[PDB]
Amino acid sequence: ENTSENRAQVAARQHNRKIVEQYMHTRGEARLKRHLLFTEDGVGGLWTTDSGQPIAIRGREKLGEHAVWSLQCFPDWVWTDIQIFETQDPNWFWVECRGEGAIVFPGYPRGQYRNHFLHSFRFENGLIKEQREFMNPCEQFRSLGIEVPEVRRDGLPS
Amino acid sequence: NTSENRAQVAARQHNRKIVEQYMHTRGEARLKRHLLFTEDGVGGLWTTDSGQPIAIRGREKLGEHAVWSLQCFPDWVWTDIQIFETQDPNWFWVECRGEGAIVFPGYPRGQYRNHFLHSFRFENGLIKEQREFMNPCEQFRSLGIEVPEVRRDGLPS
Repeated sequence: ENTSENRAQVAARQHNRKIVEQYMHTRGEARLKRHLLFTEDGVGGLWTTDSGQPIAIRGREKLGEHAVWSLQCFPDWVWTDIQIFETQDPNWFWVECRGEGAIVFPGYPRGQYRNHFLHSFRFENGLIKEQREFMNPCEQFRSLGIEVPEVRRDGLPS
Repeated sequence: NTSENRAQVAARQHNRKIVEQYMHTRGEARLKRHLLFTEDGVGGLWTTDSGQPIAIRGREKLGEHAVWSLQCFPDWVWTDIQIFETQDPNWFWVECRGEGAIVFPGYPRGQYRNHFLHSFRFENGLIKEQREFMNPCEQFRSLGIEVPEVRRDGLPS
């Protein structure tokens, strides 16, 4: 149906998609202003940690501060193989991608970090209300030199 | 309102009920979930401690792995299930929780819970590729395996 309501959905989804595109392509010193893509009360961060709790960063200004820390610890980070998934909610997207770059955490030797990521992006009046990142924390351990725990899986078919 | 788009919309709806069936499969019904796949279908775990997938290739082999899964995870349930349709009528994502007893050889019995993202891609209305993404640290915990802590020194507050 070509109705004004349907057209409103399409328009919302198209604008929001451009914002997801911009986020995923933000690199270098532009990472210091990525927080401007969020609502004032917007939340961002890592949902897959070794603690099992999320590292959630609440609010535009707090997001800006993390950006400084991010840029120092992942100095040359790039996202690649970016695939964007629109959903039946014009305000909710998923992204599947890669990421790679040097990792520089105090306490560990400088390393090369690669991982596989899923990102969730929820929108409200055209800005990001909630971003969440899902990766394999084991691949981060490897990059930092931290021995990875191994699970034996006996009897698993082959 | 073309017949192509009517095709897509049908395909998408058909596929969605297969995703729903998969997510609601519990108990002894787990022994026939492999029936929802193409004969060449792949399923498995994409977030492992090795950094490579434990993929199970083929409808036959999937059926055989269900016997092992039913022994390892005897009372497993998915909950808080949110299905996401996409622009591709043959690609769905699901966010959910999962929990149950975990009963692996050589580890003490535990209670395992995790947050999951699932990817389902379809072909001729069956599942051609299923992939599961979770946090392996929570499986370590359930098995009594020590999980190391990453220190994040300058991380602000």
